[PDB]
Amino acid sequence: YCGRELEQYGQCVAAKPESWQRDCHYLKMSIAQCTSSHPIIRQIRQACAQPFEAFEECLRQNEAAVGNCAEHMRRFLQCAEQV
Repeated sequence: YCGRELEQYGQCVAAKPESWQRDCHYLKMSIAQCTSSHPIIRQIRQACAQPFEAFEECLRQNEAAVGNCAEHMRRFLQCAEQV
């Protein structure tokens, strides 16, 4: 979970208990992208670079057998486990 996520979640609940629906639609989704896809930044991509190579190499060589490996959620988890 992200530093821009917990602050804005905090404001939408602190205003009113149902303002977690009412105070933020677009911002509730853009903070959800940070915990759904993570940032595209070079600083993260350098540390999980071996996963980031291997999960592209699944769809490079074996795109027809993605039940054996899939990218975006597996590649992300190996980043959050290191950085």
